[PDB]
Amino acid sequence: RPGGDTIFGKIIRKEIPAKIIFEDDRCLAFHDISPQAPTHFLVIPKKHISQISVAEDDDESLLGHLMIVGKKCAADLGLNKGYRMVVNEGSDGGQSVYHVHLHVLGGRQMHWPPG
Amino acid sequence: GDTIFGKIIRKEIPAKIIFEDDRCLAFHDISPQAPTHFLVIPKKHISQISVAEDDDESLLGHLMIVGKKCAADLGLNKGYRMVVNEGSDGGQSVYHVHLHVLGGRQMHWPPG
Ligand SMILES: O=c1ccn([C@@H]2O[C@H](COP(=O)(O)O)[C@@H](O)[C@H]2O)c(=O)[nH]1
Repeated sequence: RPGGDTIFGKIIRKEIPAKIIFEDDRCLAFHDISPQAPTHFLVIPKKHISQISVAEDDDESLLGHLMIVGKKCAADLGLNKGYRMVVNEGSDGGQSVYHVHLHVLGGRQMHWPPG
Repeated sequence: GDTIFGKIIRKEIPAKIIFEDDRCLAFHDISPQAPTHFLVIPKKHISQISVAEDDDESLLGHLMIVGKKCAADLGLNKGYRMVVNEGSDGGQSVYHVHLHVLGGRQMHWPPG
């Protein structure tokens, strides 16, 4: 089972259902099960990386691709007033799934500080 | 149009610089929202993430790798939050794309 057995690894392999927005060879975008904004989705690599603090230098293009796919999906979902992208790292970040992912939140005014 | 982050990149006004290379700059946020709060910005003037090009992919990823290395160097061993704001709903404050890195306290949910 390539990609590991976190819930996101299993979503990648279609073993657990998700509401998928976009998929390519490098990543997957799907709606968050506990949305914190009217639109709230995740962009995740298909390659398993546990957290950003252990990403390798050669992962740069992949991490950037998450953001490019994030902004394209946001446009496709009509978030024309904007949105916020978030990565939660470790305990102080509140990370709860150790498979790297980018949150994209919009459809309402986001506030400052960002948590 | 130029921004205050352009002035910072050009060293025209001061900032507490953490790291620099040929394509990005990391510096402490002047209005910190956590005990550690810094920015990583590209030297290329991309005004907002919504207009970033496909060719910008590795540059954007570079901001994140530089961010995580700076976070480690600044002792954020318990973790942190990375943020990119887009547009008015995103609360984007400067139209030069920038990665926020916040830590040194528990970050909360929702993220604004
Ligand atoms: O089956 C799952 C499990 C988690 N999540 C979402 O993944 C995120 C995990 O938390 P964090 O690691 O991003 O803090 C949360 O927003 C949570 O709702 C899902 O969408 N589906």
